[PDB]
Amino acid sequence: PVYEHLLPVNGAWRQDVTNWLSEDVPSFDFGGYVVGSDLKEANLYCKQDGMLCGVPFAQEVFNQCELQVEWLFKEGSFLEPSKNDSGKIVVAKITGPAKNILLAERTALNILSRSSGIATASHKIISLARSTGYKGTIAGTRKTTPGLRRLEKYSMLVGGCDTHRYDLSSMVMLKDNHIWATGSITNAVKNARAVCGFAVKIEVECLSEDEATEAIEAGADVIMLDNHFLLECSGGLNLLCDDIDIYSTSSIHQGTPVIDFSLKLAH
Amino acid sequence: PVYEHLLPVNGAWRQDVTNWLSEDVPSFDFGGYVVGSDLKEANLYCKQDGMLCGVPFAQEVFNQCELQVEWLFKEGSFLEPSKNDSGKIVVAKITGPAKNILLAERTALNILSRSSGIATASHKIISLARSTGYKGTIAGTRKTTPGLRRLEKYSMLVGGCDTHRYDLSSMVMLKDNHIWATGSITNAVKNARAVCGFAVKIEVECLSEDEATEAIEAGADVIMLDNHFLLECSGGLNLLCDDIDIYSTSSIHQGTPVIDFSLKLAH
Amino acid sequence: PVYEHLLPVNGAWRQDVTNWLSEDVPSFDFGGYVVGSDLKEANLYCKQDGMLCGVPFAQEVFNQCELQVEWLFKEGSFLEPSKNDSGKIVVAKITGPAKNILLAERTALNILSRSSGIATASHKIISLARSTGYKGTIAGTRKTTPGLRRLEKYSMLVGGCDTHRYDLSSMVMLKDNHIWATGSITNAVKNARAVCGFAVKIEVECLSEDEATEAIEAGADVIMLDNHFLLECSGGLNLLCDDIDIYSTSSIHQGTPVIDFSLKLAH
Amino acid sequence: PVYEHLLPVNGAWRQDVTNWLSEDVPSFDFGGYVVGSDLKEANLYCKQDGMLCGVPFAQEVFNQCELQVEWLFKEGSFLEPSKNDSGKIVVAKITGPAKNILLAERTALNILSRSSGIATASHKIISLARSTGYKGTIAGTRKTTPGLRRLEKYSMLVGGCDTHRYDLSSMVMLKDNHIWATGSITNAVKNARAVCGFAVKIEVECLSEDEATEAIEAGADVIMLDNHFLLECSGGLNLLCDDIDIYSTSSIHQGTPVIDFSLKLAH
Amino acid sequence: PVYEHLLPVNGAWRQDVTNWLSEDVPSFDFGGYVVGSDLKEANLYCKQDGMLCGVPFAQEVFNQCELQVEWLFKEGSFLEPSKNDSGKIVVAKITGPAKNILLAERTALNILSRSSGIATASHKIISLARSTGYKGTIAGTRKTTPGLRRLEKYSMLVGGCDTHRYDLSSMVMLKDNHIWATGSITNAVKNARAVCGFAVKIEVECLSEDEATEAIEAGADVIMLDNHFLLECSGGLNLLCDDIDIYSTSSIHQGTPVIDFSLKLAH
Amino acid sequence: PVYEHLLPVNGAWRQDVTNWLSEDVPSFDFGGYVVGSDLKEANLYCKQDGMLCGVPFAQEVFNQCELQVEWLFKEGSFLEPSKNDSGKIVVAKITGPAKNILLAERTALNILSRSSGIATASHKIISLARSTGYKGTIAGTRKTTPGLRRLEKYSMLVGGCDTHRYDLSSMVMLKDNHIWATGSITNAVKNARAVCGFAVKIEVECLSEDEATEAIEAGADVIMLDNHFLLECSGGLNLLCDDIDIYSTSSIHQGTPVIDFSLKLAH
Repeated sequence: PVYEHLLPVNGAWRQDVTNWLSEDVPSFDFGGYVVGSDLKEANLYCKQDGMLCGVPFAQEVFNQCELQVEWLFKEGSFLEPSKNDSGKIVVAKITGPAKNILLAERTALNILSRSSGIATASHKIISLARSTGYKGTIAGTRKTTPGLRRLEKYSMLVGGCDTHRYDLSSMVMLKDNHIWATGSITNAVKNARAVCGFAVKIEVECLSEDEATEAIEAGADVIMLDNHFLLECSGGLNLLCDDIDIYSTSSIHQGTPVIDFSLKLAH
Repeated sequence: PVYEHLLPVNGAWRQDVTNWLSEDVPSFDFGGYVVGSDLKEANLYCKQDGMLCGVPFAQEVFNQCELQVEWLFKEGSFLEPSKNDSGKIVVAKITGPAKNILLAERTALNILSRSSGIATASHKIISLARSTGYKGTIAGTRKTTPGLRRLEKYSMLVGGCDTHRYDLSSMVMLKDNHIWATGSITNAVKNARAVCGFAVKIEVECLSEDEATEAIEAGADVIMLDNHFLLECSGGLNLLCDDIDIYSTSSIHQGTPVIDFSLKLAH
Repeated sequence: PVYEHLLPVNGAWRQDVTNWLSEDVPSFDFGGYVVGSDLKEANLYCKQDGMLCGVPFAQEVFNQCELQVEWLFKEGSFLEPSKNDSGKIVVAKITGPAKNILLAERTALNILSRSSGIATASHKIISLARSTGYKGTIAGTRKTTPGLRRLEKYSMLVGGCDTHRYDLSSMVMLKDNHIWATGSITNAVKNARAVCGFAVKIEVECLSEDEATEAIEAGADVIMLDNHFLLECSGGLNLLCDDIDIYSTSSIHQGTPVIDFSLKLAH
Repeated sequence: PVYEHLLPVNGAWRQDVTNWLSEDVPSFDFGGYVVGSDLKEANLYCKQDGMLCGVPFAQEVFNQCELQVEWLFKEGSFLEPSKNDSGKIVVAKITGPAKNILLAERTALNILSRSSGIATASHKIISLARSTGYKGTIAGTRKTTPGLRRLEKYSMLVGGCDTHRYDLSSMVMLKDNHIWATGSITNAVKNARAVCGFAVKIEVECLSEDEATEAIEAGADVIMLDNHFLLECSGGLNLLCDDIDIYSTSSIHQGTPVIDFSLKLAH
Repeated sequence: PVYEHLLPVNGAWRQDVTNWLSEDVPSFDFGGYVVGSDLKEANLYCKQDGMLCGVPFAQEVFNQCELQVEWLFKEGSFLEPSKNDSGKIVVAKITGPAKNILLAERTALNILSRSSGIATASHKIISLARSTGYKGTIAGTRKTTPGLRRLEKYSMLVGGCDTHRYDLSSMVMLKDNHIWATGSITNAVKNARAVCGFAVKIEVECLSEDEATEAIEAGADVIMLDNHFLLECSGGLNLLCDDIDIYSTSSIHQGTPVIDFSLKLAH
Repeated sequence: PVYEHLLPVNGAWRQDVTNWLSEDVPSFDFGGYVVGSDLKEANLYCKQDGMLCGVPFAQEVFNQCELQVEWLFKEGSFLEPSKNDSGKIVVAKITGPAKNILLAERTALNILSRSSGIATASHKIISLARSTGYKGTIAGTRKTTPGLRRLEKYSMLVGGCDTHRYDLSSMVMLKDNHIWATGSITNAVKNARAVCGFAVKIEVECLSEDEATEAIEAGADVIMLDNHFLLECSGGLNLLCDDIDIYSTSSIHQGTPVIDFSLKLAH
């Protein structure tokens, strides 16, 4: 299977790319006027060790900027520029009008650097968890960057981690506020079940042990301890793995370091 | 003066907040249905040492979610939760229907954590540069997160750094590609000047010394060395300060750590 | 709990109402010019027996048209105008400028008539299923009207039915095409599980009996026969109920009759 | 002439199709990831007797999903699957990547089923009216589904009915509220004429006989009785035809039954 | 009656104002930051003789910029600053935060200057036509400024002229291309009538005399000579009036001079 | 260099063209239905002496309407139809389906007529200024038509004039309100400099001579008298040129006469 197939042939995500382009040119592209439209060649370079992520998003930028691109690696490939003399690896060869290439360049690179960063941090944390013999899952959170949720979640997947719930519409998550708002975990779960129906799971944050058998009895699908039915642990921290099914961390995606990429025209 | 005044009373930025809200609820807010609309009180907590940033953006989220908020600190204030017994500081008191508060909570916090992160990294790097007796400026770059440029640039300012050029429409930046595309730095500068006019500056990346007096002679406003007229150094690295006017770094805003915030209802 | 709380205080749905208004006035509201802005009173009338649905959507139309409204019944209330002398029941009292009322009138009524229609058909089919002693659920489908999915699903809920999966992003549904595309139901389920993760259910359409224990063994959450784990029957038809957990029908929402409403100014 | 030519080569309607696609995939298309991009063949099937309608709209869905389609019948053709052994007729042959076909499938079918339903109900009511020797017109109304007005009106036309006024901007419609708001039918008509000008007709709902010669004298183009100049009757009901020019009914388009279509990949 | 009532309480036109605001501030309002939010008073001044037009549009700008305004004249009032000592007339008094006032100022004035210009040119040409004893109408055209059609048409009305058809959806206009495309004026009219129905007029451009009785016989509502049924003359020119019903000119709205307005804060 | 290269390959401007198309067809294109899709040939004619401007914008209309076009002149070429027998010059040859051509025709021409008008007025005023031996620049203003700023500024450039600042985000402009708001020109400039940074110029409107050396001392880049550092004169008027660097006038773009264009199908 191919991760990029998760993105619909057309939909809001492609309009996002258009809006990212507009964010960079609200009036006129002066540099484009001076550089002209002569066809040029260019190489996209990965300048740091990490996993390549964000290909279809970057590809869409190149498409809208009407360029021709040849990716040298599959998305998800782990790149190691430091095995290099030069300190970099060309992951793509681009051709098109000079102005178009230079227009696409910053936006496309901002996508790759951040997407790869998330994937790399994601893969690092799961391979690490995997090394201890842990068989459960490491999941992300909803603490994503405003407007970039689709991209960051996608990166989590590429990095080999679980995405966790996409949004507030996705898998219901009940807490203290929800439980005493209805009267009991049983009431919270029932009301939640009354509207989400059978198609979506309900997760309840439980602090006690009798706060959790009731939820399980109410029909909850996932139980969270917070520092048939699955068990989740919310905190992360590191170095702790027991037999919980899910360990969640915003560490695989938030406040994450980027992987440096670059682009240079040939001649 | 007040930084938030940089944001127009109304414009695209407020629609961005609406879209961030939609990103979290594409269908239905199940948790909101279960929690109900009873008025509740809540405190926004800063859980890490850093500079508070993103207030008006978070405030707009609260406004659209129809809540009442009292900020306890001015934007830009340096918060130090570790001076605490508890390990946190309440920077805001919120009141409104339970569902509305819980709807606003993740998006608002995603704004604050990232905005403060950028401001904190920005302030740290400039105060550091300032400590050596450096009188120039530390500037950001265009390597911002797709769709979040307005917020990140704003954060740079709050953190005390220069924003540098906002976009490709803003101050022209000529490089090798532009110079030989026209024939000479003089030609590149002239063509650029022919379209940007007097109202906008032109910056030319110069590698040589005769690559820079010509630019200065062509009328360039800023000259970059890249690793009447100002001088800029592109690389960063640290620990190097001479007499350049501008030192640019994506370090104050890209791949930056976030400042952890939280929100909890009272009762 | 209150169904309208499923709708976020703000989000795309309110912009939909604005767009519905624009759909009716692409240039000028000539009738509004002639009627003027004198404050008027008006009654919204239900002219057919059925369940009231679409209140918050209609309310939003009234809000944007700057009117004051008093609903006489709770959403979901079963109205019976034929118990009437007059043949109608006033479900709301509206006040505001004459032009504004007449602007809101068609769009608001188009919402109510269709929403109530779906709710009424939904409630009729589930109360009917309930009468035979059936304890399972009657669910809707994705055969909703383009652009009106949020409203129709909401109506399904009000009518007392299960919504089923909201969209292609919601609970995964594997079929023949997906199973041999991967090689086996086990492969289909695994790949699907590899990307949706733990937070979302996977449903597999099974035709055979060995086509279903494998799916159950693969970890599928729901199994469909199509004419721990739940069982669903896709066809509907009527008059057949056994012990399946879910019976799905587009009958509760597609090609559904509307409930006639009206609006008349007093004086 | 060809009905589809009524749709502009480009405009808002194509963006509507994009938004319908987004309505189905707010995050990720899990089924698409599992099915892959192998080219597949597929047949669109009409499973009920009725008139084919909505071709260009469905075609646009297929275009955006990057598929190749061959329609086997002209829009408007009356299909009769029950003349079948199989009970269905293939109205189109589709080819493209498996994921793309399955992405397009529900949205495209939701268009066809509803559009054909309206066309079929429209054609049935007009052919029926035509059979009595009636030479006037059967028109629709503004009681269309929010957001789907363009599609439903188009379907009315295909079905052979008059669309009636498209919106509040289109042909002015004065009633009691408008007449006493200005003082007299003559005043209502004059004010309306003062703003709509010569290019658009004015229709006045008249209850009396002296309520109608005045309107005709004021210059009204159409007169409605409501249960040089044309005459319209608003009610419908059936089985009544006299010599009015227009008989309007929401029956040809609202609360209308759908025509069932399907789509299945070959192999 | 009041012209501003032609604008729906809410719809696309208000979003246009928001977009005009964004067009002026794509990033940050530096001047707003420096001026601050102290409440200020200000007068809108009309600096040239002409008819005041565009009030509700300008008012919407002021509303979105959260200001308080008192208009001193009714829209349509003919202002004569040259009767002045000072050379200007205050048509409005504005109060609000300094930054907000200065934000609204250019956009609002760009609306007023152009709207009044169109109204003034419109009123001048019709009062002129009226002075010769002409009883027909002077109409505008579709040669409006891209994106500003609603505003310019509205201005035409205020100026006392007929708007003519709003768009291609409004009143059908057949020409040579349409007539021989179908075979005959009769065929062109019939096909056009087959889709626009009874609710909309059909106008046919006729060059001959037998090119016009046929159209009249086909049922055409308006006949154009181009340099029951109305007669129109397309050219304008001036100084020619006979007994045609409509004389059209882009002169009342295109390439029209603006009426100069200004805004100054007090203190 | 080529002016059209100032426009990004993709961005908001192309969506503007789509919206201009929608502005003309909110429902159905009746004329298109009657004319059909037969391929036709057509010539775009310039009917008045002036400079051709707006090519890429018009070209985009033609692209979206799926037509094939051959421009006979380069943008900026000065056309002189009055050197003609016929009184017109064909500047483009268009081919495509009849309906598509007729759909594109009004919008495309509305672009050309206005864009060329601005360019022609711009070129006339600068060539005039140039004839007196003036070596400075003639600049535009922000008094542009709402929504059409990109097009009008572009036209200014083509006409050979300076655009001046694009928007409120572009080059800061301080006035009296800003100077006493901060305390002194020095304070106004400093605060402005504190937020715009080094990349953008600051212009201060000075009335006195000591109101201008301070600004120059504060670091202001441009000084305006209003009726290292440049000098600007705001008024225009004509027939006055001294040694100022910039003379600004809304005359080159606002209330400007249009250049008449036309389009006719062959056969």
